[PDB]
Amino acid sequence: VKIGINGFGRIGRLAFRRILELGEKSIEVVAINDLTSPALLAHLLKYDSTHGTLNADVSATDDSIVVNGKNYRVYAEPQAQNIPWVKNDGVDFVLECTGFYTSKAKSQAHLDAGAKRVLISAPAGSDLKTIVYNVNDDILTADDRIVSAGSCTTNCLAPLAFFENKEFGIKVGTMTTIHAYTSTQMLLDGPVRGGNFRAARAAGVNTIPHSTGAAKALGLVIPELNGKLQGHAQRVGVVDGSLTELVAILDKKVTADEVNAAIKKHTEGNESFGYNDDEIVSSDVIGTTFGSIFDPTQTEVTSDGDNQLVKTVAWYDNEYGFTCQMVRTLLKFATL
Amino acid sequence: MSVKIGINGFGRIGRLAFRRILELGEKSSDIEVVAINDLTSPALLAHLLKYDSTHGTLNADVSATDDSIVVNGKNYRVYAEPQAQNIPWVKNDGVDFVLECTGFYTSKAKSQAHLDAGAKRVLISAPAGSDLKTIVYNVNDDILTADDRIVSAGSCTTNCLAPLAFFENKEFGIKVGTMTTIHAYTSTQMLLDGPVRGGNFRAARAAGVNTIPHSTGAAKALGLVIPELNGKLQGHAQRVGVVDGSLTELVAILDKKVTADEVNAAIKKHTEGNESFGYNDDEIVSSDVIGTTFGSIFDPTQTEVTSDGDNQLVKTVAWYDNEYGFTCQMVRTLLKFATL
Amino acid sequence: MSVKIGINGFGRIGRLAFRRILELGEEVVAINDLTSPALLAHLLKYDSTHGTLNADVSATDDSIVVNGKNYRVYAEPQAQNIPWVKNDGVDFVLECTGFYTSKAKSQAHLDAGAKRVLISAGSDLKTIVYNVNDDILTADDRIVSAGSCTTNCLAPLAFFENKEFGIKVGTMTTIHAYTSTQMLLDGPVRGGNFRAARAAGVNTIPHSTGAAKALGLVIPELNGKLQGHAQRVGVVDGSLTELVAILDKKVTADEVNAAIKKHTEGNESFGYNDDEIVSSDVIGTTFGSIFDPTQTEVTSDGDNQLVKTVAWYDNEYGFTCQMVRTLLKFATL
Amino acid sequence: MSVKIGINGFGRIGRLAFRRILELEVVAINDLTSPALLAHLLKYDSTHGTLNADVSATDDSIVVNGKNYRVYAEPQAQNIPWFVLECTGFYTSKAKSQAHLDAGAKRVLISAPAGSDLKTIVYNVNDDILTADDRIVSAGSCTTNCLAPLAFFENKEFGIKVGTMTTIHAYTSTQMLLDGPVRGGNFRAARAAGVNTIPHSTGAAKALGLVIPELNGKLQGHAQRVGVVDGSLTELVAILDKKVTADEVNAAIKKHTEGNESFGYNDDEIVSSDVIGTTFGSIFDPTQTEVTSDGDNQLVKTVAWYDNEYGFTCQMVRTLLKFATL
Ligand SMILES: [Hg+2]
Ligand SMILES: [Hg+2]
Ligand SMILES: [Hg+2]
Ligand SMILES: [Hg+2]
Ligand SMILES: [Hg+2]
Ligand SMILES: [Hg+2]
Ligand SMILES: [Hg+2]
Ligand SMILES: [Hg+2]
Ligand SMILES: [Hg+2]
Ligand SMILES: [Hg+2]
Repeated sequence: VKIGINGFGRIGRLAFRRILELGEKSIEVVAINDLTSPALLAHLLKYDSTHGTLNADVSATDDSIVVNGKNYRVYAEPQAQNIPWVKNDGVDFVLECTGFYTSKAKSQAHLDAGAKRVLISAPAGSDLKTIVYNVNDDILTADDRIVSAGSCTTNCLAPLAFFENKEFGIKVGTMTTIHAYTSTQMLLDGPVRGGNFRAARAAGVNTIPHSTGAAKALGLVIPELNGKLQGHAQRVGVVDGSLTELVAILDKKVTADEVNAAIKKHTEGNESFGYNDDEIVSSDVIGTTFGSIFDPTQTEVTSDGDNQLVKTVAWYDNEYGFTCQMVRTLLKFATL
Repeated sequence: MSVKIGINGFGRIGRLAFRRILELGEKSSDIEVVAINDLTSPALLAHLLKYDSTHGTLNADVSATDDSIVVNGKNYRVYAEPQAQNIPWVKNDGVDFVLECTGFYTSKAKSQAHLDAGAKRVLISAPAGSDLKTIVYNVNDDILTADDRIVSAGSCTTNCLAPLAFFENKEFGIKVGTMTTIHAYTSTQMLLDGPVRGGNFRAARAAGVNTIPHSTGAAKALGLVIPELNGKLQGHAQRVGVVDGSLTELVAILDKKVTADEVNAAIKKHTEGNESFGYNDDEIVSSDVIGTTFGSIFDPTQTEVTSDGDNQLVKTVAWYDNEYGFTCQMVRTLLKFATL
Repeated sequence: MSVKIGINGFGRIGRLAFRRILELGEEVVAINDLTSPALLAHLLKYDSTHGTLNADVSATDDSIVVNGKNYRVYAEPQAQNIPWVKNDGVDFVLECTGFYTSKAKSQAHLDAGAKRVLISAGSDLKTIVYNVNDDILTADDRIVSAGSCTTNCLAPLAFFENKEFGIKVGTMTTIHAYTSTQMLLDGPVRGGNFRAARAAGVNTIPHSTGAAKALGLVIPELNGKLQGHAQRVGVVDGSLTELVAILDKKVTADEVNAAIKKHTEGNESFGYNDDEIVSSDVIGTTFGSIFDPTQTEVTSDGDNQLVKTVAWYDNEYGFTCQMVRTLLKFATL
Repeated sequence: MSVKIGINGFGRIGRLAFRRILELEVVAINDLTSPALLAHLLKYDSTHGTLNADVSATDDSIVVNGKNYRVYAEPQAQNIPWFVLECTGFYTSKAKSQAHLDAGAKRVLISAPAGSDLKTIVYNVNDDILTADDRIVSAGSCTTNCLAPLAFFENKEFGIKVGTMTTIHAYTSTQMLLDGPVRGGNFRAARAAGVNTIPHSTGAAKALGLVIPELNGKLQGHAQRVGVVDGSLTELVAILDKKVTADEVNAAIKKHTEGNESFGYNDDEIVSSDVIGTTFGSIFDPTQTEVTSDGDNQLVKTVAWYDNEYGFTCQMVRTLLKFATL
């Protein structure tokens, strides 16, 4: 089970780390494609301000990265179709991390170059499947060649909305994610691509509203919720570690203790959707393997007569969590 | 014959109140601080009045004596009485009204002390129970009469949520709502993980490198300010890693079916020329509100209406300087004390 | 009677220059920039470091408006094509892009009508730190460097310390606010530097600087005598320099303090603060450098001595006010 | 049979010592805060992550991986039934720490500077001077454990005539989140830590004499507290007895790092984050070395990183273990 990684950004590198750890106890990466000198790439794989230092020997050569005596070639093709990693290296699936190949059409380029399947790490349209592992990965079939993992937010929200709706019937809901700052943001105020007024502001010293598609597109993952949710984000001054607040009108009348026990059930042995009642904070989830961690301590039911609002919340390592989700799906690709 | 204020407790709010009243003094409001009570050395207080990591350096000449703080050549005595009934500032200095921001006189019964020391009225910078009036300026200040000698300003959050909720209810009717305030870290929080007053596992965590959930009673208590919303709202807080500047999200079920443009138009009219409840549609972020004089600033760009047949959710958002805004609200209430 | 200023590059520094020129009140007439006027007006109006400009700011399709005055914004990628000489009568170009940074390349501005050009950060042109060596400017000068943000802090301290006591050798470390060149999270960066690649908000990060080494351009007696580097730390703005030196005179901290202090009297460029301030207190200050006597330390064991001195600076605002001071002089030579 | 540590004061350092000793002998704890909160803080940490063990509490004890650790609550240490690691900050004297000796403890290791009538030990610099009569030892400070080996080794190779240090240091517990009064009244201690670079006094260099006697009187320094939660670095600028080059200095210092668990080496161009959770008291970084000369006047700058919490604590443990051989 061999992976080629297109784009050795933060998610790309974390996928490397994750597959490496997994491989120590039982799929493997064989090649990477990226414009950066491998020397720097190796450095960024070894040292991480968020995730710590990789316990392994890392070096580079002029065309590769080396870990624990193994050589991982890095190509530098700006057009995916020219990546020779299939004949050259044995690549089965491509993890597509670049943000540039974000549609079925665009990613065909990988197929043209011989890859069996592709997993894109972002929303990539409605003409292919959007998978959140442990929610709708069962809909995968052998025919599925280009797939989308959705977003980091999708992977947190989906299971919460999924099970909440199955227990109680979500009529309508709104979401706010209080999200760590990201690479698309700036250190200091200044112009940015797209020209967005908020995109342009200093990430580390502001709370910054930000648009997401997560909720609005949730129907690609949970079709009965199409048209039922909207949301946005607030970008705040931490490096990593996020949380999502969902507020919904339900079909059923509930208490907070009832909501908590119902959802808890669905976290039992679930590697994608966890549970924590220790009153954690954001830092506590950095480096966790779940795509979403339900926090019963924040559950709130507001009612007067029989107008009811229910707020639930889940934590997530928007980096590491999302990535572990994508690796689960790469793995499910082998079984198709 | 100016309004004369005693400030009890020269902490962050006290100091800002001093600065605001000083600024108003320059184009005379006729309000002035004549005295302070605090147990910290005047030279440290003076240092903290002059320099501030959030709100900048005061453009005034500031120094200390061993019992006062001197500003632009005027002397402001700093009393040091741990018990408020002992502060001699009414007789010594002309104090009319006390601004009480210590956090220790947080009830009608406790603040009686100021009256016993001869203060005409007291404004408490915090929630202070239900046997006195809780006033949010420009929402319910019209309820004040001459018999009100001890008044509560509610909290910083109350001062943000109140007008939003008030005007939204007025226009559309709030059946039920919940709020989440995304809030700058505060004085009560810790720099690093460790034990804390009260024992709370969350309070105990490092504030600059975490998003920390936190309890609030602003929503639950809003009935004190807007009786019709009693028992209609709940909420909480997320403390985030900025020094100042906050926002509240309100999620409500309304009586009317609405659109976003409609909610926006309706709330907007109530911000116009409203010195307490402002408006900004320039797509601002939290630092843009640091230093603003509003108790709450409505942000139309974040409005959201979610609709699936008959069921509707409305989300509105307001920004505030949890320090400066709150404080300018209180100063407005003080000025209003003079009209009673 | 006035000399008309064009600004190439409306980045942080260029916008601060505008605010500074606006504030001095008793004049810019055009801008050149790649970014839409709307975003630029927004970034002029709002700032996470320096606050909200107290002026009416708005934008059009091809300009930004401040207090009823129109400031045309060209969008020419190539400096030689900017037409603000004819169109808007430009006399002087303030150049803050980073892409012209030599006599060679700033010649484009003169090719297009400009009298003089002020840049920031070679050797075939004068580097001017106002109130240290602006005297060397002459009418012959066409292109001049204001030096760097760091140079404008270090120059005056080093000049005056050397003047009074004689610097034999010295090393500096500037504990510096994070900058635009740095990154929010770990990843590849232009140049490829391993430390440049790291998360700036949550690390202390060593950084190469050239200010000490090039100080010779400003204070010829100090050429070859100083070295230094930076540590980039987690604040948006506000920085300090520590200079450690071997001096030709044996001294006490007070001797050093009193000596350096007289050079700050009425000095709008090199100030003095002994109130025990911290970095955020210098944000918004107009000095290129603010001596802090409270941090002065003399270490000695018998006749072997080291002297440590410290100055603070707003690396944004202080540097820019220095550029403004130079602009005022240059333009009217 | 094997050695039983008792920890007085379950603060950040005490807790990290607990964790480190578990990773590698502690049987009881004395702290005035509730076992539940202690438990939560042992399990979760913003800086050092979550403990990979199962932790719980009771009414009088902390439970980990099955084993149970009693938490006594005595404000007077004579009164703790139960070597002692003294982390409290309140027993900062040979005389004060006599209390733990009154309670029957063999030896006491104080995790702070504790005068000159006891020995201050930096493990792997001067731990050899310890003997069976020393019942109360100081481990000096976090900074002391970083500065010591660097200065010791540089001094032994080149001879320091005079030196000054600046440690660029993560913010600490004594500091505040927002501006306001603090105990002692210092104008700078009163200022918001997360958004300032803040000068702070230090005594580590002046006092280095207690660890390295030939350096007595030759060093001074200070700190700049900056906006990160952990991870620090020290710059030393010194006049030496010999002429050198940067390469020479690096080669010379590097050789004392070989197999040195207390003083390490890193030449990958790291940053503060990189040292968090590292086990060394100090890490030499040769990429930052600088020699400045004109004529025959020479200044030498060397730099070492450290985790001011984790390094210090791992240094302390190494000393606790050495107590045993004694
Ligand atoms: Hg990438
Ligand atoms: Hg979620
Ligand atoms: Hg991962
Ligand atoms: Hg609000
Ligand atoms: Hg105010
Ligand atoms: Hg410039
Ligand atoms: Hg300087
Ligand atoms: Hg300026
Ligand atoms: Hg050190
Ligand atoms: Hg440790």
